[PDB]
Amino acid sequence: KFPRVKNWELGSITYDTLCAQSQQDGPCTPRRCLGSLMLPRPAEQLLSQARDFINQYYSSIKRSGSQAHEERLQEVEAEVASTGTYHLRESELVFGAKQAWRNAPRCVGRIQWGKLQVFDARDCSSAQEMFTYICNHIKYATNRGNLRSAITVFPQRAPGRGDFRIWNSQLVRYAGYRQQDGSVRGDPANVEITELCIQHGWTPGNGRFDVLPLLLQAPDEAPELFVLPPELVLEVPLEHPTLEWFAALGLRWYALPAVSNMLLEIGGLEFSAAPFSGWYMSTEIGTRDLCDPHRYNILEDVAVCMDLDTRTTSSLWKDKAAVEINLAVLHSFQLAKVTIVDHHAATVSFMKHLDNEQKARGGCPADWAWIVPPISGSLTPVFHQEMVNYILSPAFRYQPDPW
Amino acid sequence: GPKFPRVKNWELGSITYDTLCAQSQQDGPCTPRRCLGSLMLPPAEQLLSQARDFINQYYSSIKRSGSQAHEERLQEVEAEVASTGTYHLRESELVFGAKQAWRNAPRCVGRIQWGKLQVFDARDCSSAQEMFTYICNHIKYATNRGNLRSAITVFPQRAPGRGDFRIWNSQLVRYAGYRQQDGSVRGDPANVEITELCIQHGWTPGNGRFDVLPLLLQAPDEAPELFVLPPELVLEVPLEHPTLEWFAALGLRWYALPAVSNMLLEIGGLEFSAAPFSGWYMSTEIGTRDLCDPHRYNILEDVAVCMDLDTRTTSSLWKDKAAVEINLAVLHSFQLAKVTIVDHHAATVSFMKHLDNEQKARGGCPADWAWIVPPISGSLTPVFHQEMVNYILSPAFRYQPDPW
Ligand code: HEM
Ligand code: HEM
Ligand SMILES: Cc1cc(N)nc(CCc2cncc(CCc3cc(C)cc(N)n3)c2)c1
Ligand SMILES: Cc1cc(N)nc(CCc2cncc(CCc3cc(C)cc(N)n3)c2)c1
Ligand SMILES: C[C@H](O)[C@H](O)[C@H]1CNc2nc(N)[nH]c(=O)c2N1
Ligand SMILES: C[C@H](O)[C@H](O)[C@H]1CNc2nc(N)[nH]c(=O)c2N1
Ligand SMILES: [Zn+2]
Repeated sequence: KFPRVKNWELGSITYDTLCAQSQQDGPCTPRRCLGSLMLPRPAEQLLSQARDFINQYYSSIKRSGSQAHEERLQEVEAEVASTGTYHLRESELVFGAKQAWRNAPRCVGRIQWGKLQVFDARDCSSAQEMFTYICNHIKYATNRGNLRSAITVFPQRAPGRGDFRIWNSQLVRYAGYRQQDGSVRGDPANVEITELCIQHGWTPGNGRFDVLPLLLQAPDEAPELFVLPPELVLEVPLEHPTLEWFAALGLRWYALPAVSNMLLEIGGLEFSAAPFSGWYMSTEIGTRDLCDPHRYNILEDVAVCMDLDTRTTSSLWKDKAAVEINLAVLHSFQLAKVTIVDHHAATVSFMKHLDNEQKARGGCPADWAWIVPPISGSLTPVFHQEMVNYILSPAFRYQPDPW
Repeated sequence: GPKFPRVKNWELGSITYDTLCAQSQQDGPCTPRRCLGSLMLPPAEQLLSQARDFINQYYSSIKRSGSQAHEERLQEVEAEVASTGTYHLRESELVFGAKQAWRNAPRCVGRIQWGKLQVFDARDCSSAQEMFTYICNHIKYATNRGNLRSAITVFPQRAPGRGDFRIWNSQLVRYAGYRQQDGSVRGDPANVEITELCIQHGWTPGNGRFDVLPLLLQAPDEAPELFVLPPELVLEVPLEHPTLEWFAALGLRWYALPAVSNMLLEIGGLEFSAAPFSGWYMSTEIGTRDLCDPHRYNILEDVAVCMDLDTRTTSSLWKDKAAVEINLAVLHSFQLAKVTIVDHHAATVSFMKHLDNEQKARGGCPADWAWIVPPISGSLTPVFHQEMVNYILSPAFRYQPDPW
């Protein structure tokens, strides 16, 4: 009736009771599981999400049933009944943002969930103001390499007027320039956004590591272009502890992983621009960004520099080079004194988070395929851990690209 | 778009729609409210409709649907059930059904080979001694001195109130695990229980790290009987590393033949409780899981110490570096010994080819993403980037409760 969840390394068992709090359907049915798919394919409804949320908030501060709790529910009813919508109090927004992170099933970093700096940017009325808020977020989160989790929340969606949006999917990414011969210079994942930036009048570089500008959009306005001050964008040159030639590859990556395309939903309210940042787990850079064939795709280059036999899969040249590239990321971040976490440390801390959440809430939604690192899966404890995936609210959700 | 799941490959950008899932007559463990895809575990009217379905599959596969022979086989099946409560497969129906069960297996990455399976028919078997002879024959044929061949042997089906044929071992070839005075295990900790059952049934145990277990074989309504595999039948590979000379000194080894013996083969509602099957290894199975799982041989630290790695800190990636080398030792050693093996790059490339064959042949392919993606270097292989749809099609292999 409630799922049994087993750890196959330790033989331990728990039952997930939290999943019964889910109000929103995922993509699976009893006929077929779609858990590996990356994306999904009135006033009465909003009123009940708002009440549930408010009840969640008062219970978190152990004031369920208090005067303040009753009056806050009344304010919400009154506001929705007159206007079709309502507004959160700053402390509620702060609580809601932390829960959305807590509830995010694809995030291996959730042991940190209670430590989140929340910037209230709901008094934003222009793309220019958005830029200032974003620059302040970056500065704060970066903190000369001693990275601090942060979210900045721009004004909620409103009925029949356009959304505040950040067109970039990350606050910091590298340009991808489609070339004469159909190869790509830079990050092939960012060709389409790079082309939007130029079409909105950016003067592009021609390097492999050109930091993109921001396209910021205030309601029903053309997006506006803003170049990030280069001193705000902390970057780490990549070199290798023992392989002296690695540095000559001229590789580098940015310190700050900052998501800017997801929608933050709290209490039925939607925040279409609400960028958030933490710190990197080294496999995102070392394995995916640098080694994916449709990304920087450097594996063969590295393996050749290591003089490995590239002619056959069975020499395991790919595996060997992937490991050295990940080590080089860790070492370089450590050398530059910029916060990073390796995939062993991160998954061990995630296991601890599972245990905390089990006692706190009776379960924890997790997407096994996202939680298990892209190299050395079974070498980490999360591989051997069964997981239950489901949608709780508050939530981060994916949304359509604004163009 | 089409009212079927849309399946995307994120490396190549290509899209397909799975229409095959519409054929699934059995529910998995997911609902709209929660995904349970990462969990390792989960009479006349019913039988007849399963039987009719399988026979339609058989006649379809030989392109004779609606044919006079098709309707006659249907009538024959219902009459058998009508008068006996059960029915029996023709020989070519069994060959087809066994290959289809393998084809349908969502967790098997080796399915490009599905059409090439030697089906040994052992539905005449009537004793544990005879099961032993059949199993020994299978092992000999399958191993083929290192040039391995996929094979399954099918013992008589489950029958109305009569005991099952069962092999108690989960695999035909496994190593003993001996519970020690100090609570540790010598050999394979996975196999403590089966090791301890073999002893209770009179096996004289060894005390190595790599002692091949005897077989505990159960004919209908008898206690299981014990059979020692003659050692010259069990091909093993000593492990060495191509450049690390000390690796051979560790005395590690593995057996050639991966042979599952505890799974139930279901075909048209008929249940084959003993139907052991075998192929050849993918190298990560041995080098990553068998040798490096913490709860298995657990050799990662020993190998990292030999490699002189910093095992005191996670960020040295000592675990990753040791695992790679062990995996390389597995591949090198099987290649040297001329024993068929496939690495995880070549296996996953071949499974991508299989997905495209099946897209055209049947409109989809049930696959379990967590099982298909290898346990090291996942995203370096093409399957990591491929969305997959998982559902139960029959014929099927299914897990069964241990007989004890
Ligand atoms: C503090 C350090 C953090 C670490 C080490 C971390 C780790 C990760 C990793 C490795 C992923 C998978 C990323 C990928 O493969 O693309 C991820 C996903 C995610 N994390 Fe975190 N995280 C951190 C902080 C945060 C914060 C502050 C938030 C929000 C406040 C957050 C929310 C999310 C969400 C919503 C996803 C999924 C994004 C998507 O579906 O594309 N995480 N996390
Ligand atoms: C020809 C070479 C083959 C290769 C390389 C191969 C590969 C694999 C691998 C790597 C696994 C996962 C095992 C694990 O993680 O423990 C597996 C599972 C499986 N394979 Fe294959 N396979 C082959 C042949 C076969 C054959 C001949 C059959 C049956 C006729 C089969 C049916 C299955 C089934 C039913 C599973 C799931 C086992 C379970 O759930 O415990 N495969 N295969
Ligand atoms: C199709 C699709 C769906 C989906 N939900 N996400 C994506 C891309 C996800 C993605 C890509 N690059 C980068 C990130 C950033 C992930 C990230 C975020 C944070 C806050 C910390 C951290 N260590 N890592 C996320 C694609
Ligand atoms: C709880 C549980 C459930 C389940 N369905 N399977 C298992 C064990 C699966 C398992 C473990 N070791 C070994 C194998 C053999 C897998 C195997 C089988 C064949 C035929 C070829 C090949 N390369 N590999 C299978 C455990
Ligand atoms: C198809 C598959 O779901 C897709 O490649 C997923 C797999 N696991 C992942 N895991 C993480 N953390 N990030 C990813 O982008 C993906 N991609
Ligand atoms: C918890 C999780 O489902 C479990 O550990 C799975 C993950 N993927 C696997 N994949 C394969 N091929 N074999 C396995 O035993 C497992 N174990
Ligand atoms: Zn599912």
